[PDB]
Amino acid sequence: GSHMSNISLIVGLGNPGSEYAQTRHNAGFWFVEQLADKYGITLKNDPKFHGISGRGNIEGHDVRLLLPMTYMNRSGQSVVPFSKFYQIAPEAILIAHDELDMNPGVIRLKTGGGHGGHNGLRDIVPHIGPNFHRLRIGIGHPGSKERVSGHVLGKAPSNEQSLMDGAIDHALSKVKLLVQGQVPQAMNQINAYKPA
Ligand SMILES: [Cl-]
Ligand SMILES: [Cl-]
Ligand SMILES: [Cl-]
Repeated sequence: GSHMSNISLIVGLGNPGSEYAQTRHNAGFWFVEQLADKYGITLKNDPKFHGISGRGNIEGHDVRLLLPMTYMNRSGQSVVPFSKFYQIAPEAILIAHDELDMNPGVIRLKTGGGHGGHNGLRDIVPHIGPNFHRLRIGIGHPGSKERVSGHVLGKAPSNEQSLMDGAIDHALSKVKLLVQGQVPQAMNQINAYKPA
């Protein structure tokens, strides 16, 4: 199983299909795919867990990566059985996701708390509880409740995409702290990021 708050499962939330790959609601996929490339973790088809998953070494630690292929609002139908089968406690899970309540170029590491209206997190918290870690990738304010769908399923303009990409790059540099269980120092170093 997992060991204490050494992160050993990193989930990226998003929707499958080329038509969703560049949308804001796939920010978690972007992070996890970049992380996988950084450390040479193969992301391969995982039909038993309704996902694409990988396993490999990050900085001396055995870590699994998971992209649910369920569609966003059914993400728990991948995350929950995956984490149960491998006996990964929530305290050893990091879930990367788009955050409507933060600006593009803002990124934060959070432990615990609610879904904040996120329809992927809403499918996960009921089953494993709230005590997993989150990489909240700011995607900006949607401007109204009605324009939320159009915002998260939007492809960001290049300025906003640059701001998100720089924040995600910063977070990739701090995963070494997370897999080593240095969650407080990672929180300090991630949350301090500024784009300019
Ligand atoms: Cl969705
Ligand atoms: Cl936060
Ligand atoms: Cl969160």
